[PDB]
Amino acid sequence: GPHMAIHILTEKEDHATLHISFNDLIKIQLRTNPSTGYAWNIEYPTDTFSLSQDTIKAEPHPSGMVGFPSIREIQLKPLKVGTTTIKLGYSRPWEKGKEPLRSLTYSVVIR
Ligand SMILES: [Cl-]
Repeated sequence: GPHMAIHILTEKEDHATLHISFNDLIKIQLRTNPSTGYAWNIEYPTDTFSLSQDTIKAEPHPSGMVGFPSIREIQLKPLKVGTTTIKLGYSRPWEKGKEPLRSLTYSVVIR
């Protein structure tokens, strides 16, 4: 085993189950388009993970348009061992009566 591992999750890993170690990190890396008012919202057990870093960054290419899309990166560090579900929804904050355009679900076992 390593000192620690960083596990990268993207849209493509929807419904994945990840087994990680106590001292590992999860990095969720998603594309996003802030110019539209949409953003990813994350739901996770706050007793089990700490938000180590949350970033939105403008992406270089394809230019294309040079600045679109953007990248959302959410890093989570285990606080406790256990089994968790992380859910993300891509939606508009103040929009009423609508479901997220896209939803992601990950199962994470911290052993
Ligand atoms: Cl976002």
